Amino acid sequence: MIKNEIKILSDIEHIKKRSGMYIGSSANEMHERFLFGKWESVQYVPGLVKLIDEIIDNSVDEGIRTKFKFANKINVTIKNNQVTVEDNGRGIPQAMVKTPTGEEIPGPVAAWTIPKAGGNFGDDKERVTGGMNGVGSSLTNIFSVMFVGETGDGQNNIVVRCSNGMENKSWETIPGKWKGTRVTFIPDFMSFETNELSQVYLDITLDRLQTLAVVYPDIQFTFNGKKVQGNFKKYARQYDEHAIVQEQENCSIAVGRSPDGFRQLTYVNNIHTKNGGHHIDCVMDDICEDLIPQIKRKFKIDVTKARVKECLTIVMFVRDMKNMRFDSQTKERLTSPFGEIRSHIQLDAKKISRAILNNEAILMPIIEAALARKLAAEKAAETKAAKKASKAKVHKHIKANLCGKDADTTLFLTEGDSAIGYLIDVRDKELHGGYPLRGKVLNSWGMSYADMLKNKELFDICAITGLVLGEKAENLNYHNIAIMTDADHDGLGSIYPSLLGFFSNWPELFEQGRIRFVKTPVIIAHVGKKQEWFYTVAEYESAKDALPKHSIRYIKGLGSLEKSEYREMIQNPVYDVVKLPENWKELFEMLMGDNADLRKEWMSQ
DNA sequence: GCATATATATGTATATGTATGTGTGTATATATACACATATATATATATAT
DNA sequence: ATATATATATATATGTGTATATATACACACATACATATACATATATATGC
Ligand SMILES: Nc1ncnc2c1ncn2[C@@H]1O[C@H](COP(=O)(O)OP(=O)(O)NP(=O)(O)O)[C@@H](O)[C@H]1O
Repeated sequence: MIKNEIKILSDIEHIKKRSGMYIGSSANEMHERFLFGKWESVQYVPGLVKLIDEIIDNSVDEGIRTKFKFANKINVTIKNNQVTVEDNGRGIPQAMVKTPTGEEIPGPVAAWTIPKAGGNFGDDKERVTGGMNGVGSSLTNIFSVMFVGETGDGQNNIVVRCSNGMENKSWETIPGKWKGTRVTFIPDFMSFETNELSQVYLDITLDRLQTLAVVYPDIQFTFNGKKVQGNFKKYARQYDEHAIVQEQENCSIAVGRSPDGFRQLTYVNNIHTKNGGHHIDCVMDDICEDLIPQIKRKFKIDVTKARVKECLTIVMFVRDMKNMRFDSQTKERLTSPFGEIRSHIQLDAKKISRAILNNEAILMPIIEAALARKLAAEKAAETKAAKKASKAKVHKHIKANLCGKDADTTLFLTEGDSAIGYLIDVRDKELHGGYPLRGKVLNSWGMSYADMLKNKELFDICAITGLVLGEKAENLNYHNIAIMTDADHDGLGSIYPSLLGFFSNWPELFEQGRIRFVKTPVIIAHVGKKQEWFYTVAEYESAKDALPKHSIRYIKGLGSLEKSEYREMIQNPVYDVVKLPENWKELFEMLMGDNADLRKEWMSQ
């Protein structure tokens, strides 16, 4: 039975038991992130990046609260699983703050050990800093095995040292003359689904310092002792080199191209709100409210707001926001009221609209892609037909009238158009269907399905019958198959084995016994008062000797014959039943194929 | 303040394994686009008319 | 105020000519190349080592 008891925890146990509430994701996961202007797939833990960004945003907010005179250099050094963030701010105060429990705890140690403490619990409408909750650097202290905070206000140095996952904590005061904050912490890896800080975390932190230096050029961010220059122009051309830019006193927006989905990046003050907010929705609404009637008058096309928006990458920057509200601790969605953001943001949407209208490299690709979609929609027009003949029929394909239904209908394969003009009278109208072919027949051994349906004639054979290249022959329009390749040696040794090797792609036609070859004489000789027939030349080469005086006729083809002998060979045929044996595959490989040393040893016998 | 050492990054040069030949004609068939004129035909454009 | 009578230049088409082209199998046993990558040497340099 499920136990039902109530545990009332402290702040520390509620944080450590419910970690995913307070650091975001505590699991290694994949995302698609803009790194250095590139939409690259990353795989990382957002919790440790969030822990770095808490101290980073604390140092930046120390920058804003002194109006960028202090905390104007921020050193974020990440090496050997150790983050050292040092700024030259005025200092976390040494003055006496009081707990509600009655314990008298000094300033930086109450800021850095217990949560729900900080200097952002005052008025919200004048607070322009990215911090609200008062739990952040204490959350950095909680998920770190080692955490030292060295604070100088100019008169004293307060060292707050915590260890064993803040279970050991001690504050100490030295007389000194430094003025700034140094947070040096080594993260805990027992709760996170990682063990070390890899290069993707340092790349995310360096790209964040680059974006913050773009937003705040006065604060000199350094990573591992290397300076970072932030300009909106080079950052905007890192995304797309044709991005239209527009900078304001608080906003800075760049519009580019998104060919493989939708891309975005937005910053409210110093916060990376990667999941959005009301601000990007209001800015795209104000942009599309000018652009959509403009593209309607320009190119007369009905393209929606989302279809315009999804091809754009928008890199917009919001500075000095007031009363910022966020739906989570990680602050990834600005859920301030739309009147507040609409009053604060003074972005000129019509200038961006005319600037992307006058550009031919962003809007005109949306126009040509949309008319490509509409032309592909217009080209797909089909209807029905009254008793379609042999499904996809052919110009030279005569058809049996009971073909396709339940019957024993036979399809005819010849190579001559002269050898079918006699057929339509001498055949049955219901069971006999004739079709010639152009020239000889492709060597089709071991080669791809696409390269065999590139032939008009081979997909045409597939279109007459029920033959599909990748599956079995079950429902066939002509039940039987009767092939008449030409009677000469080129007509039996080049087109006929290539044809039956093509029919070897479905090795059940031979098994059903329906493969019939119709014999055709190549020598017809008048001897006595009668005509003797010879299917092969070697039949005559055996039987030339023991015959009397005669008048020969070599038979070039069935078109060289007359309608009477045509009627004889159709209405009384000779059906060679070609049966596939066991090892047909190696025999076809040694005949129809690239290697011919097999043909070398095979001719030699 | 200076030895130094080795590490890895990029020339580089070769040696792999393929990939495309086309060879060079024989052989098999098929397709193409024009000029020469009357004879229908057809199909749809205009008039009108109440 | 549009239905229809009707007229007229569109579409083969005949045969004669006069000329093009094109997909394939054949096979060596190389020919030229297509990249190509790849492993390894060495340079410098810089940051450690002293
Ligand atoms: N590295 C730092 N630089 C400047 N101020 C800091 C730093 N670390 C802590 N603080 C301050 O110490 C107090 C502790 O609050 P903290 O726990 O960091 O929450 P926060 O800043 O409100 N962030 P959050 O809880 O996520 O909204 C705040 O007044 C911070 O501004």
